[PDB]
Amino acid sequence: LAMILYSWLSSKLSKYDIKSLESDDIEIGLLEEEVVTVLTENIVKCKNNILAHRILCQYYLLTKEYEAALPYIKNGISLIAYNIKDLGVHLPLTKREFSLDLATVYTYVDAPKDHNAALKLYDNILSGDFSNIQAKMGKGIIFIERKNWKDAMTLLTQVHEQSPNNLEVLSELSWSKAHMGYMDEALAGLDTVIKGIKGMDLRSIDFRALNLWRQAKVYIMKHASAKQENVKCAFKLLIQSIKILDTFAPGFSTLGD
Repeated sequence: LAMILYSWLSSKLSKYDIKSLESDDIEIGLLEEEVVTVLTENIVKCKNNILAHRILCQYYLLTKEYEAALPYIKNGISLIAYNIKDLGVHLPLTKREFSLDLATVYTYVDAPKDHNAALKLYDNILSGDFSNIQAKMGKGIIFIERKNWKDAMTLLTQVHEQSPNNLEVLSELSWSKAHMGYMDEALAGLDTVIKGIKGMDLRSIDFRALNLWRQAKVYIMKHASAKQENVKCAFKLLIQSIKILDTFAPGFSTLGD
């Protein structure tokens, strides 16, 4: 457990200052790819430990490896319910976090399947916090999925007001705004949302393409309401999308539309 917690404290995701904490010029350091391996090796030795599970789940979720998180969370909750029965220990905040994590996994894992449960869960924990962003963004995405924009917008605005740092929310909001009928703001929001990414990561490119495609869709929604021009702009954005991703069907579909 020591090794696990220290490993996390040393981790890049972690908000702690490892240099200050202990206070060709290659720093005698712990490799990030070693953090995870430490976690994995040592949690197997710490199995039946609550904290280790929590922390591992957090790490895996922070890296968008949701599929890996689900079992560690599921098991994690089991510990809490088992640990309370004999020891009589209570850790409410932890349980609430775990459940939250489960909700997110249910939100992303397979697209629409476990959303309905995620919602019940989000509400279940939201009842306490009310202000919570991570949950409202969840509900947001769920509602964006369910073509239920009137709520998606209102939630997404409130979570966006907390963090213009995050582009996912800004894009999802812009989308929720476009579908609502404030198309210009959406179109503009996406434009920031495209440049702001500035990544070539495998997970970044398709997202650039995604927003590129979204902008186009909205650009057609602009054509919904005599001008012949903007559709042509949509065509350009799509062409870009197809050009960048090369495996991006919706680009070809829309460009086909």
